[PDB]
Amino acid sequence: SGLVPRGSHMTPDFLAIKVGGSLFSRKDEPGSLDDDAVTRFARNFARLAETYRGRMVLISGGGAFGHGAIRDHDSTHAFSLAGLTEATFEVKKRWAEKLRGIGVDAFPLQLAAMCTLRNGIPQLRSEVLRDVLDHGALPVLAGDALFDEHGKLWAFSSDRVPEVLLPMVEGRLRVVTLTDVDGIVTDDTILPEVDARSPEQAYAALWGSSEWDATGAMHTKLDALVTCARRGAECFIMRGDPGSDLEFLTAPFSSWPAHVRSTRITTT
Amino acid sequence: SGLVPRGSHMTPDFLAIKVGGSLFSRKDEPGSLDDDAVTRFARNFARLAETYRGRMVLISGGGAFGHGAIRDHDSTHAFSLAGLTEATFEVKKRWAEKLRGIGVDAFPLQLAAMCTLRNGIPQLRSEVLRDVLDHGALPVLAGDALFDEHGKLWAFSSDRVPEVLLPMVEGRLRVVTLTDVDGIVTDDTILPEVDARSPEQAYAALWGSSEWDATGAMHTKLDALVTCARRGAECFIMRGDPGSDLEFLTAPFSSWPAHVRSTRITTT
Ligand SMILES: Nc1ncnc2c1ncn2[C@@H]1O[C@H](COP(=O)(O)OP(=O)(O)NP(=O)(O)O)[C@@H](O)[C@H]1O
Ligand SMILES: Nc1ncnc2c1ncn2[C@@H]1O[C@H](COP(=O)(O)OP(=O)(O)NP(=O)(O)O)[C@@H](O)[C@H]1O
Ligand SMILES: C[C@@H]1O[C@@H]1P(=O)(O)O
Ligand SMILES: C[C@@H]1O[C@@H]1P(=O)(O)O
Ligand SMILES: [Mg+2]
Ligand SMILES: [Mg+2]
Repeated sequence: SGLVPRGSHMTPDFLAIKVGGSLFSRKDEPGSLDDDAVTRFARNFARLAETYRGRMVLISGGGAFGHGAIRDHDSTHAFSLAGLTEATFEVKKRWAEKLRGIGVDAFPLQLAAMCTLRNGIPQLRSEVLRDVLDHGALPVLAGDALFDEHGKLWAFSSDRVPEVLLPMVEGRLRVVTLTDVDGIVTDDTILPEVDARSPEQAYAALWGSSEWDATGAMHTKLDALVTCARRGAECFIMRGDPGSDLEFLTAPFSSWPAHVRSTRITTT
Repeated sequence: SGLVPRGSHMTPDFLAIKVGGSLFSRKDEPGSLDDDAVTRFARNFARLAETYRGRMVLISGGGAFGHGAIRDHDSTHAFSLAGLTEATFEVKKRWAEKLRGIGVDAFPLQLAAMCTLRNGIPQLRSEVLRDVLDHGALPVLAGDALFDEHGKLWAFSSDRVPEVLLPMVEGRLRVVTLTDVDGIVTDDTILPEVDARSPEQAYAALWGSSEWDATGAMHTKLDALVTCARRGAECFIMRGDPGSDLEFLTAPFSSWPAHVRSTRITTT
């Protein structure tokens, strides 16, 4: 409804943290979950969750489950994808279950029950997300199989979940996507800043996976964050490490500790 | 929006079928699921689902999972109940997974992501249910842990899920609750008909469980169906049997086969 001050000096009002599947699950290993990694990440997320109570969502990568359930679905019945919803709910559960164990009010929410696709733009269609946050709880979210306006299912990566927050979050949204690289690498060298109004050089730098990636690797990652940033968010691609202290993610970007490697995406 | 003809001669426009946990899961046995029973029920539900495409929901009892996750939760943190949502999602998955296997477009939906409690009346708060049905799909639903307006979680039985349909379904709603008795037994003898405007004798007949029931056994069953029936639904309590042919549930109650035992609840 109003003028929002934004800048490297300002403190974010909302944290959307997305953790890559690959950081806790081996894609090509059915059912796999590094519990040690989950435990230790969960412990760092929980400290953030207490600071940002009702002002945070944790978004989980699909790992073996999500990439698995897309791999296997028959392409000739769009509806076989429905397995993906059951698959990514499994990962939300693991996080919530773990986070509650160390005192976080973590509640898993099924995105497919809350959000549809309407001309390719994901539409929040449930008031429950806003309510859970208002209650001071921590929504644990993930990618999903989403219905479009014609009833066809589409695989929707956890990377794009933050886009769903855009029309909902008042004030400063920060999106941090924890990944298995330090940021977008160009040339042996990571790009520190990307202007979301002209991300040309960032898109120019991406390479193709070894064919193993159902949700578009870095390209979908950049699409999502470029989309959020054009809508005001401060967005980051950085390496997730299960033991890494993340308290600085509550801090103005100006006052971030030394030698943190990231790619930041903003609409100057 | 208009005048709806209703009667024992008329054909229902919408089927809400609720199957008791006890019919496929042993409450006091953690994780248990009678696969044979699920397979065979699923097969009978699927024939209904094809007839009532986009005009049906399957509602699953919680069984070992749901009754288990309530049993175990610490009562002093209301938020421990969050386990119940992960628990009843497990059962929805099993049904959907099975139903899709024999060609049904079955999609599990998390009620807690769609519905809150507001002065004790469950409120549908997501447009997704209506949309999934409009797409011709079969929502697989269940009880859940639901947030109230103050942020406290409450255990919400599958038995009350039909109440959520009431403001949504145009025309004639039929609710069939498949259970482990033939109907409400009074006196050695089952009550054939209950007027939802004065259910006194029906409520008078209920006995207390052996203390083993977290969601109120027959009392919650009657509450839910009395609530639906006061709002126009035709409602039934009858014995679920996994091999029982259920094609007659699409038929006017007048033209139901011989010797079917049920208790019918209507607002004359
Ligand atoms: N210019 C680039 N800089 C960095 N990484 C890149 C670049 N281009 C492509 N990539 C690939 O993008 C990957 C990051 O996306 P991705 O593999 O999807 O990570 P994730 O989503 O965090 N985990 P998962 O989804 O389970 O694979 C890297 O591992 C690189 O292979
Ligand atoms: N007057 C009555 N007539 C029939 N059953 C009754 C009556 N009063 C109490 N009951 C109990 O109500 C039970 C039915 O509810 P319930 O045990 O909750 O069935 P369910 O919901 O279908 N399966 P589950 O929820 O897993 O136990 C019966 O098994 C009876 O013990
Ligand atoms: C939705 C499928 O799991 C993948 P992602 O969300 O990890 O991209
Ligand atoms: C919600 C808890 O599982 C029970 P019910 O839904 O089977 O009553
Ligand atoms: Mg990825
Ligand atoms: Mg019961």
